[PDB]
Amino acid sequence: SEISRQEFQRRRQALVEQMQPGSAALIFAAPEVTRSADSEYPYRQNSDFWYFTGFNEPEAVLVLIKSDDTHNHSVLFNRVRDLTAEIWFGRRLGQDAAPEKLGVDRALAFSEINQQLYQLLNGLDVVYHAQGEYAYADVIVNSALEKLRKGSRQNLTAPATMIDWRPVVHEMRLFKSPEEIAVLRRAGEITAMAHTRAMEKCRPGMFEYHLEGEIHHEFNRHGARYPSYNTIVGSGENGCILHYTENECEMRDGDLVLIDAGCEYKGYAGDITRTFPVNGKFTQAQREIYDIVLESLETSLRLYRPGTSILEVTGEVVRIMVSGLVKLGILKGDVDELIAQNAHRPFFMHGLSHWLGLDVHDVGVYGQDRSRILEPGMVLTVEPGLYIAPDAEVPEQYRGIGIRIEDDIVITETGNENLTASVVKKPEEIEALMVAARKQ
Amino acid sequence: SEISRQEFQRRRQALVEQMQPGSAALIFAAPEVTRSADSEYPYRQNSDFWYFTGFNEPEAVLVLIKSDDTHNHSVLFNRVRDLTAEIWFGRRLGQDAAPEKLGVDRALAFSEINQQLYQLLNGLDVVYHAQGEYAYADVIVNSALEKLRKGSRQNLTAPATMIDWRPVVHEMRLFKSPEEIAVLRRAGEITAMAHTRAMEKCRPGMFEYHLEGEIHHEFNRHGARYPSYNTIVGSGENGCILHYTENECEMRDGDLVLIDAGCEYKGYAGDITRTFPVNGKFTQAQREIYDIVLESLETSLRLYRPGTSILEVTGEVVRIMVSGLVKLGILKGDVDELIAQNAHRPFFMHGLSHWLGLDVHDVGVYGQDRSRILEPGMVLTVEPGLYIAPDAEVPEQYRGIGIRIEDDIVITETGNENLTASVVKKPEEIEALMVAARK
Amino acid sequence: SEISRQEFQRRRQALVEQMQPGSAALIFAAPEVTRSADSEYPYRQNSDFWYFTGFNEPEAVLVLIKSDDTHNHSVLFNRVRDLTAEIWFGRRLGQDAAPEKLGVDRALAFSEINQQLYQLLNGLDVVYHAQGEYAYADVIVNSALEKLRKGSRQNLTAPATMIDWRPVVHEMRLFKSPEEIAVLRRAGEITAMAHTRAMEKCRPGMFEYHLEGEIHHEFNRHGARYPSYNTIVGSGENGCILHYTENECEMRDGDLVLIDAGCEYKGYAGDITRTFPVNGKFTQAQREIYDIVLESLETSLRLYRPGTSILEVTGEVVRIMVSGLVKLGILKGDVDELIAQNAHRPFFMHGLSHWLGLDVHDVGVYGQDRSRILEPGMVLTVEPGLYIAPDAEVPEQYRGIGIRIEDDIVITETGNENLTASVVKKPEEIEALMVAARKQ
Amino acid sequence: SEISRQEFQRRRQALVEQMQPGSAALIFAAPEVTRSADSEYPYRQNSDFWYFTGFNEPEAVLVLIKSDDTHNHSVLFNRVRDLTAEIWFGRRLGQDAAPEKLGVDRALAFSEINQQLYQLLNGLDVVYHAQGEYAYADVIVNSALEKLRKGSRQNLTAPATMIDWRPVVHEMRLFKSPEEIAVLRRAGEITAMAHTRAMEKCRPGMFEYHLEGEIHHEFNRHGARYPSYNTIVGSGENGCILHYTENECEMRDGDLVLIDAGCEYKGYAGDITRTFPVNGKFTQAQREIYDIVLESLETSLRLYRPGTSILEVTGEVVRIMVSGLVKLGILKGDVDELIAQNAHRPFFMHGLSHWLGLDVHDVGVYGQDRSRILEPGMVLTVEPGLYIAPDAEVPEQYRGIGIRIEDDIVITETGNENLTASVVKKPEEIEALMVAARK
Ligand SMILES: [Cl-]
Ligand SMILES: [Cl-]
Ligand SMILES: [Cl-]
Ligand SMILES: [Cl-]
Ligand SMILES: [Mg+2]
Ligand SMILES: [Mg+2]
Ligand SMILES: [Mg+2]
Ligand SMILES: [Mg+2]
Ligand SMILES: [Mg+2]
Ligand SMILES: [Mg+2]
Ligand SMILES: [Zn+2]
Ligand SMILES: [Zn+2]
Ligand SMILES: [Zn+2]
Ligand SMILES: [Zn+2]
Repeated sequence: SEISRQEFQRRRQALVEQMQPGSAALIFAAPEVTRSADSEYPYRQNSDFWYFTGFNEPEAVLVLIKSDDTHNHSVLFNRVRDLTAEIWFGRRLGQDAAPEKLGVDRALAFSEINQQLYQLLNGLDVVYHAQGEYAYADVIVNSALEKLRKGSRQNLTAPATMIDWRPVVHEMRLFKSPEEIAVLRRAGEITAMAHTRAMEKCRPGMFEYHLEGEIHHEFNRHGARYPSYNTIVGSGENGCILHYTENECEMRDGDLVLIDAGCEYKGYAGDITRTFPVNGKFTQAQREIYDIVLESLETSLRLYRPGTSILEVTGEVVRIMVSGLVKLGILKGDVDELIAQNAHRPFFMHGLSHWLGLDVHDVGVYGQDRSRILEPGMVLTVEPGLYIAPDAEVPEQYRGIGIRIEDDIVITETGNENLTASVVKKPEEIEALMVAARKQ
Repeated sequence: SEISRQEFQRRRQALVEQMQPGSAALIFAAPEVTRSADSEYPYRQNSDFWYFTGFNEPEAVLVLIKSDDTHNHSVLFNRVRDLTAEIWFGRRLGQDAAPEKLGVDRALAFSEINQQLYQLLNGLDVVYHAQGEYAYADVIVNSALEKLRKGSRQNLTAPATMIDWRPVVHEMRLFKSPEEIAVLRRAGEITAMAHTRAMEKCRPGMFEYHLEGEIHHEFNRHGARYPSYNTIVGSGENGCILHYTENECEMRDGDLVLIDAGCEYKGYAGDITRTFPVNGKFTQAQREIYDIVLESLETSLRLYRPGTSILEVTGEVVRIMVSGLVKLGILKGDVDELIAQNAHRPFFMHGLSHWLGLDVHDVGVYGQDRSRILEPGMVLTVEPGLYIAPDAEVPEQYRGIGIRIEDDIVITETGNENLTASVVKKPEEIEALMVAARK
Repeated sequence: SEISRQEFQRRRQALVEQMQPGSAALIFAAPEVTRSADSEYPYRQNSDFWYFTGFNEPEAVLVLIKSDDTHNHSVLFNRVRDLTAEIWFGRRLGQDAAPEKLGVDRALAFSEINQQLYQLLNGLDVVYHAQGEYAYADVIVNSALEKLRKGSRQNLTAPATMIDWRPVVHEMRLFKSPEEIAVLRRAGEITAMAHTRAMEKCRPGMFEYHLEGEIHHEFNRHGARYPSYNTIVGSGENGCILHYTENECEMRDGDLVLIDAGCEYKGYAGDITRTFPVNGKFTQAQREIYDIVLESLETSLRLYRPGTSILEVTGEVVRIMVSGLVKLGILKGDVDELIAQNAHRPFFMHGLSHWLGLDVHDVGVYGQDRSRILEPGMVLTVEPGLYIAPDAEVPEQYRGIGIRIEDDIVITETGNENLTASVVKKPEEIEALMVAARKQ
Repeated sequence: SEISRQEFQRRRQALVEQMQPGSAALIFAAPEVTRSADSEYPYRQNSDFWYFTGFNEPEAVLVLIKSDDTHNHSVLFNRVRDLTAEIWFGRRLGQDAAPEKLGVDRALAFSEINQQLYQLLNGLDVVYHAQGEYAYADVIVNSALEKLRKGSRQNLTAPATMIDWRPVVHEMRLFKSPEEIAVLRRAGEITAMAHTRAMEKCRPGMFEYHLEGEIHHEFNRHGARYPSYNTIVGSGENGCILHYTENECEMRDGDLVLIDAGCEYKGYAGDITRTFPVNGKFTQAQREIYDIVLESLETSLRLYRPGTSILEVTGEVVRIMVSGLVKLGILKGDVDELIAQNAHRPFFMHGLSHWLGLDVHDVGVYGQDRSRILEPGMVLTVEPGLYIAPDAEVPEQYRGIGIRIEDDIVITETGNENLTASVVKKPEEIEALMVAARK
């Protein structure tokens, strides 16, 4: 699945609809990023620029101009076609092909932006600009405005009002269209297949990075060349480190391994966590903690639907965790009092859910304590976990256990749809999957 | 292989030996780098900082202080141990463990650097600093020097002399030690195994990115988690684009595929290019161009040794290329006159060789036109290629062909050693490899 | 005369009246300015900050907050009282005395601005800020906004709209109140007295800077310690250089001297130019050029009134100049054709009039080609001049003559009032003044 | 007096003599400075740039290039002659006239500096640059060095060593030549005449700023158009504020007025303070404090000579002050114990002396606690004072009294010469001066 030309056009028009008449919106591409010396990281387009264009080049700026309630047009600044530069550093769209390819009215050379941008802004009332996003963009915009302010003798005038478009655009991105959901559905499927493979390939004596290798190979073979975030493969005590990415330890017989990994597919993030035994068999202690995390996830998946909130569902998860931990002797006392003093916090220190989209921790207002009421089209994660430190003062058999189970969901009219249910999470299904692979 | 504790110590002392007495050298870690929003790229340490420490954390500064010809010591600024920050964002070395782990005399918290750096620079004559390398570093150094300059009432004085250590350090990096050659040898072996795998897996109907996938999986399984540069898999007309990295096309029966890929193993880069037929059998036209590129490589591998230069070996390659292109009717005229007017340039527009090490395009002075005399311990690539554009005014059978063959070598006392010869390059050996894999 | 506490308060309220509800306006003081090494120039407050406060300290920020159409309040950030700093570098108002002295609701220490400003901006819809005016101010404002944008977990939100207040404030400053006119009337009088003194003191053999000395002494004795711009004393060929400020030549018998000088009185600028013979007697040639400039000035003074424009009056002056220059043989041809080709331009290359106020070249929109229709309360200069270069291809006796005569006026209901008419400009009155002084 | 062409040349050569071979020194003009909106303050050239050129334009850079021990030359970047710009904003020297006028070998347009500076720095070993002095200069120098560092393919190389010339130049400025002493002598005379005039014109009912007016008029009539610092006229309780410059109060019969004012003559600063009674007659209480300050000055003027230091002379002044204050009952106790606890500090909180020259607080190393040994050619102020706050817990008749007496001296082979002795300071001479003027 992919985003259509018509969809990119609908998005631009949805932004223009919200703009004041006599205004321009400026959306800048991400700069290229150095890895070491003259070598650069693989390019990642700015998510907001991507959202409106699907254009994966640096040194580009989309300018949407609204003259009035009926009249508007678009101008793209982008890199010129240069024979030498392209023979070396790959093909460029250029100005001639851009209008048809990207559906813009006019395309100009990025090298002319300082000579041209002020002419587009001249006489407008409002400029929409994400100030502070990129230094290079701020320099360009501020130079244009200073030329206008100082140009009264040349009959130039600057827009006196500057508005940050990020709140408006981020509210747009928070609600996914059917096309976006189709892409996310594919990202969830590719990511699930990778996690299934990792479970099937895992053996004691392999290093954590070997599972990272299997995962990335699986992403790649489905056309998702890059992960959406740095893959976490935390076995044994490494599972208690939330963003463990060193992945440098030999995986030991008797340990769990926690894998948090997600592909980026057409710009959209998958984000799945599975935890499983390195040797294919959960111990009683591992099983006891796993069951609490799994009940929390399964209950959350039943509960999430329009009209509730992350905060509300979190309250139900907290009760499940505290109750579970009291039965194991990890916490001691009255459940309601323990809940009241947030006694689960040492073992579950992060949020249950975040938005998901073009960024793995996606944009959009959560409300105070993530109390915002959920509506259809919102996409989020559900990721309960329990992390018991090696030095925790609890019964000894629980020490050094880190378990998280994370799925990705979309809120629908009546409930939710689980985009990542195709990789198993019940302990018996995990064990059966691993047994079958070890035959083969 | 690996770089030992003792080696890192030897490198630091070799720098200190070149410093003036009453001086300090400041070496800064790379900043973390945003990929998108709050997510960051996998961390890549600054090569110079890595060279002296083997320490893979940001927000760190190595300070080497030379009081006089016999007295010197080291101070590390690095991130403090913080229980919360580490539970979230991974373990940190901290101050207590750093002296023993990294072999430094003293370790201080990076958060204190502005309160402490000026105290270390106070009263010195010279500061060694790579000005302009990182903005955050320049801010820290300039703030320290300003405090000192303005602090005469507090009996503070600034060093009046600032020296860029990069020329000295880059000259050090240009000559590899035996330990570094052992690591580069392993990087070359891992990289060669990945290229062999790609040749064995290649089938028409696969996409270019599938071979990139096979290559990266092979790097990873040997403990090289990241490539040293973005992998190029250019099939058909994409082979004519030197740094083609989109890798987005379906590979077609009848085309060649050019793969330039290299692992990063313990910080050191492999850098290998192989070109081969997608269907396992070179056509006559493909073979005609391939043979010119291969002769260029084989001749270069015979010639490279102490006392010659990249410029000198390039001259021999240019003669091989022009002669070959004249025989095929791609160029027309007298070979010597064609050579004199650089008539090969449309088809071979890059250099034959670059230095290789902690960076794929490694540091070190080349001399004018890469005329520097080679000496033992230098590591470099040898990468002749011919790229005939789809619209080139040449016989049709040669249009749209891009071929490069690249090996990594070390200059020895008498010649060179080839670190990447374990992946095949003779056309009959390539074909035999692919036939065997397809059984 | 001076500006009352009540006037500063009226100005602040006039700005607040124009502000959107749920907004804050930020007005920053001028930074201190280095002259050499550790020594600084005498402090000059930012004109807009001065306009709203009459407060002559650096490191101060006025914040006007409008909650709604009826509720508003003011906060001042200013330097704290520090015993040591004040014993050295003079007295400071401080926080305790500021509310009563400056009529602000609340005063805070400037050293706390980064800890406090974001708290004032939190939850507002609009911030009014003159972006690009001062680097130090931009840093403060941008830091506050980034704290708010990034502080959603602490229930902080940034105003998404930023508006430049300069257009609004500069339109306010363009129209002078009766109190301001009274101050400008005094500035004009002090400046006129200085020009009269210079004429009376002038002798051949003095240096140009000696007249600058007399002028500055006269400003000072009336309580105007500083000039409003760098004094110009251009004798002989120096009179042809519009902003000649070297004032380094010995004044010669037979030359004219052009003096452009103005005091700054309570922040307001005088701006007068007189040209006169060093030896007290105009030659025929000097008189011939002087008469053209004087007719231009006198005609302009008759013409300026509500409903005309600088552009319109300039057209009448151009006709006077071209006609005059044709009769002298300086220009040759038909007057209307010469006017049509702007043939006066080599001899009169600057504008006839500029706004005057807290800045000598005062703020306010002029309109295209200074075509804006004049209204009561506007204050402007009238400064025709003719400058004939030493190498000009004209009759030889005119070469090297520079003459300008400049008065300051206020537009009134029926015409204008000349604020600088108390220094003479008719050639016979100039000569009589000088004769009388030489007795002284 | 004036500084000659030959002197500017001698100064440049004295800098070049201290430079390493294969180096360039870069000296930048001061930027223009905004007063309000489009209006600028009167231009004040950078003192170091002035010292080497006597050139009073912005957008200028002096480049001194030393090829070797015998070969050196100079390049000036300055504003081009532009007919329109000059008709408006005054005459410019330009490129054609600069070599002869300023004694430079070559002059280039400032607008070309980014196209030309890197070409001058190319291949040098050392650049002398005052980093951090001006932002515009740092941008120009950093851009040049970046072009060179990145320009190896164009056969460009950057100097790896950057040295701050300010320590060397400021040590030069610390020792005045005979020509400079002649200019400072004239500055002292002009300044003294202004102070005499202020004393003769002073009347009760005048405002403090009226005396500032008389002073500036006197500076101006002798060709010193600008003061070297903001004039202080502190009458009554304003005399206790060290840098009181508001000068806004009516001067009252019964008060003292403290005037600290100095002209700037050919770039050089006068710096004189005199305190005197507004009504022409010192009261007993005023005289009691005045006499302590005057004894301090007179003793300092006897003591200052080669081989002593500001610190050493300060010790004698402190004894005079404490002894005097004890006699008046302002301090109580044993003199030696009071001295040991610095009991004078509440009343005398600044230094006795600072260097004087192109800046009023001139450049040059003072040593710890101003302990540097004085040598011939150093120019400094001598400015004891006593400031008793209005709320000080001392006898009432001394509260709110601020007295300072300041002279400018040059250290000679055997002692010192007083450049400002032509304005009176003995109380009976002050009174006689004022009585005579009031007839
Ligand atoms: Cl471009
Ligand atoms: Cl830290
Ligand atoms: Cl403060
Ligand atoms: Cl120029
Ligand atoms: Mg996750
Ligand atoms: Mg390569
Ligand atoms: Mg073909
Ligand atoms: Mg004027
Ligand atoms: Mg003084
Ligand atoms: Mg008293
Ligand atoms: Zn997640
Ligand atoms: Zn290579
Ligand atoms: Zn004017
Ligand atoms: Zn002084």
